[PDB]
Amino acid sequence: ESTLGSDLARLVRVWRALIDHRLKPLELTQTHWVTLYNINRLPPEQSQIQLAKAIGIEQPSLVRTLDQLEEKGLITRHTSANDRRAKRIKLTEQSSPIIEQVDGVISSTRKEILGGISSDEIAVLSGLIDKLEKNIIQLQTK
Amino acid sequence: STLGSDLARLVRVWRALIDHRLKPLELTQTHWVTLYNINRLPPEQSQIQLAKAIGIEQPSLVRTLDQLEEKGLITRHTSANDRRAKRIKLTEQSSPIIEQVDGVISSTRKEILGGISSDEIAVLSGLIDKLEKNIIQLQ
DNA sequence: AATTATATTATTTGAATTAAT
DNA sequence: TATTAATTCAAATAATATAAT
Repeated sequence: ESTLGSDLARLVRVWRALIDHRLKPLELTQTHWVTLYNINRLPPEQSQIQLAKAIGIEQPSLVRTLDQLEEKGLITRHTSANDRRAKRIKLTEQSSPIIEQVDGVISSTRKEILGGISSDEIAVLSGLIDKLEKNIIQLQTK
Repeated sequence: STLGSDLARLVRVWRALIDHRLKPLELTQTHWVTLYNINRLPPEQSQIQLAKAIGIEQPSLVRTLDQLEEKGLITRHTSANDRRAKRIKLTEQSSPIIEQVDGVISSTRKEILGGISSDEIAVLSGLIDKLEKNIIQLQ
């Protein structure tokens, strides 16, 4: 009997565990390291809602995580000029050598994983993530 | 590429769509995931084994099995052979609840895969398998 | 040495709450 | 009023290191 959804959950859990264990020197929590990885790739003109959503945490959690990062000296929250409602999260100068080790390990770990399999598997696999995801979100609106 | 992150996303939205479909049952996601895995796996697959399939730590699974048991859905009994290893299985009373959860999950799995091709399905099932093993080789 | 429990110890959430547009 | 953010704070939720048979 088919168990594909559980097997994608498991796959992701083990992968995530590999990155966390390799970052164990930074003594950084999974939420914190995933959140930093995400702030760096996304623009400040993203809502905390989409950021929180981009990471896989809800909005009430992101703030606290960002409050934590604020007390670690790693981020700041600049209240906007044309949108006083919003705040554009920015990584602090002192964060580079940290963003640098999180990213290096995420990239390296990915390329390893995608280094013994074929281009066809990777491409066909790559496309579907986007197909399956689009389709599920479509049903979401029913 | 953000393949890792794009994949985690699909996992989140697959799970929440199931969670959406199962809402009138009023179980936390943790409860239905666990009930599913208890039914899906051999009863010899015991606490520590159970928790990996569920994804979560065994003490936290200790909390869940207590709640599920107080609700009368599961039995935790001493194996007649060993006095520290326990049998976990569903009650007759959880019979309609699991047909519910299992039905949403299987229908969801069958509908999600749709418009995707047979050779496309074959690769995702086969790649996952490989990648997990690659990840198990690293470590 | 293994299989299940506790116990702090901490985060994750869900419910209104503030605030601007 | 109706909208979209950001936030916050009691009570669930799980985790980490720690037990007990």
